[PDB]
Amino acid sequence: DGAPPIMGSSVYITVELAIAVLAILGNVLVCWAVWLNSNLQNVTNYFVVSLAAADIAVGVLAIPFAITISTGFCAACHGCLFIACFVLVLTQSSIFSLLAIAIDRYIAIRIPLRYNGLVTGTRAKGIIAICWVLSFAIGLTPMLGWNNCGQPKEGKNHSQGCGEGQVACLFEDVVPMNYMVYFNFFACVLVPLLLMLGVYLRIFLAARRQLADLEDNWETLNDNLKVIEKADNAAQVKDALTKMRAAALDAQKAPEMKDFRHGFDILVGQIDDALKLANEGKVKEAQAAAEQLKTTRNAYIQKYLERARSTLQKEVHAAKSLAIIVGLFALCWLPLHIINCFTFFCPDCSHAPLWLMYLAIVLSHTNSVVNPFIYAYRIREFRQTFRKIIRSHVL
Ligand SMILES: CC(C)CCC[C@@H](C)[C@H]1CC[C@H]2[C@@H]3CC=C4C[C@@H](O)CC[C@]4(C)[C@H]3CC[C@]12C
Ligand SMILES: CC(C)CCC[C@@H](C)[C@H]1CC[C@H]2[C@@H]3CC=C4C[C@@H](O)CC[C@]4(C)[C@H]3CC[C@]12C
Ligand SMILES: CC(C)CCC[C@@H](C)[C@H]1CC[C@H]2[C@@H]3CC=C4C[C@@H](O)CC[C@]4(C)[C@H]3CC[C@]12C
Ligand SMILES: Nc1nc(NCCc2ccc(O)cc2)nc2nc(-c3ccco3)nn12
Ligand SMILES: CCCCCCCC/C=C\CCCCCCCC(=O)O
Ligand code: NA
Repeated sequence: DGAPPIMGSSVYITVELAIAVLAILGNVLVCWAVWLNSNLQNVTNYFVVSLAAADIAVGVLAIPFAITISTGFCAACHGCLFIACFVLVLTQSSIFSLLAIAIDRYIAIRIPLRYNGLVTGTRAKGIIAICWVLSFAIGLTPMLGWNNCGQPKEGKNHSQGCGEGQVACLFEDVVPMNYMVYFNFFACVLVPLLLMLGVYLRIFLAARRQLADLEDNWETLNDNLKVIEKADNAAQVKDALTKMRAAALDAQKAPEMKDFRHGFDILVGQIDDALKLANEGKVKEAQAAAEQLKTTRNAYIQKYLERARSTLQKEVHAAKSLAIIVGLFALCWLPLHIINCFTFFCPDCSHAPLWLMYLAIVLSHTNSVVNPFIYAYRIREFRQTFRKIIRSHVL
């Protein structure tokens, strides 16, 4: 007896098809938006588009393949392997795109002046092509001989009635678990995820150190103004102006930049005017001259400190958005990997039940639906472009 298998299969297939439709629709929308809007055509979003292409291919190809292999149909073993492993190509391509995005944002916050000369569209396109080639080689490695085709399940193959040279096409009968655990999970998934975690950690540390340095230079300017006003001797005035001058040149280092220089030029020239007074022992004139710095601070320096701060806060917010993507990739794929570790490392354990295997498979596929929602909720330029596309070409 036992419940007819087609009842549970019907539920699984219906859910897979629902996921495939949403993965295609949302990720086509991502690609459309980048095509339409020049503000979205930058190197970072070339990797976003490559990631969306991989998720479109989950809906078009990997989900029909997953449905097919759930039936255990008879197949030539290398044809079976291709249908079993193709999803691993798409998932490896996703990992490479996620890693490139993290490195791109790290270069941008670490050496922003070098960024545009280093990271070009032409170089990004070459990197994307190479990553797709490597993804095929990695995900299809079982087809090169690391497979169980040489040790068929003869009982399964006779009970299904397969012909000569065919196997019953079931994932765990043809793909070796040592490949899935040691090669795919540990080396190809978990090591890159840990690398991505460390890169994001370095991004947030760099932003936090730059904001701290901004504030230090700002407090150094103001505190030394108070010292000069509180002073009663040329050397104390002289000392405070010298410290004020270094903070000013440090801040200057940390079209639009023409007004920026004029502000700091008035500032540094005023410090030098006051210093020259100080070296001659004119303390009250040095204090008077040093009081002019306050209108320069209010007219130029505070305004540029604010823009620097808000630019850094935007980069932090944008890096947090992109890291949520990495975290949802991990949440959707880790259950399947962890089940494989139990299967492989605990021969004394009963195998995870079939309903749980298929739930983990469906969860991994749902990852191909979620990124368009994160872009819509977290990134204004995507949200506004989505809204324009839907209102114009669907309404
Ligand atoms: C969408 C288009 C462009 C690409 C799709 C190509 C797919 C559908 C083709 C390419 C290779 C094909 C497989 C190659 C060999 C076999 C072994 C045979 O015993 C069963 C069919 C099977 C498993 C084929 C199924 C269909 C297949 C997966
Ligand atoms: C990243 C987070 C969400 C991972 C979620 C943890 C999941 C994948 C873990 C938690 C408890 C685990 C199960 C607990 C014990 C068993 C019984 C054993 O005979 C087969 C594996 C099986 C069935 C485990 C499968 C994996 C499992 C379900
Ligand atoms: C979450 C990331 C960062 C680390 C990944 C944790 C993985 C590798 C850990 C978490 C829980 C672990 C499992 C917990 C218990 C068992 C049963 C034991 O008889 C064999 C090892 C096995 C099956 C472990 C394998 C490794 C394991 C799956
Ligand atoms: N273990 C596993 N099984 C399957 N499908 C087979 C589910 C199953 C397992 C046992 C059985 O007797 C009948 C069916 N797909 C799978 N995909 C993956 C995978 C992809 C990426 C990481 O793990 N692991 N994986
Ligand atoms: C964007 C461009 C993507 C094109 C990449 C294609 C390159 C494929 C490279 C290596 C794939 C190796 C898989 C081996 C095929 C086995 C065939 C067989 O033995 O039947
Ligand atoms: Na993906």
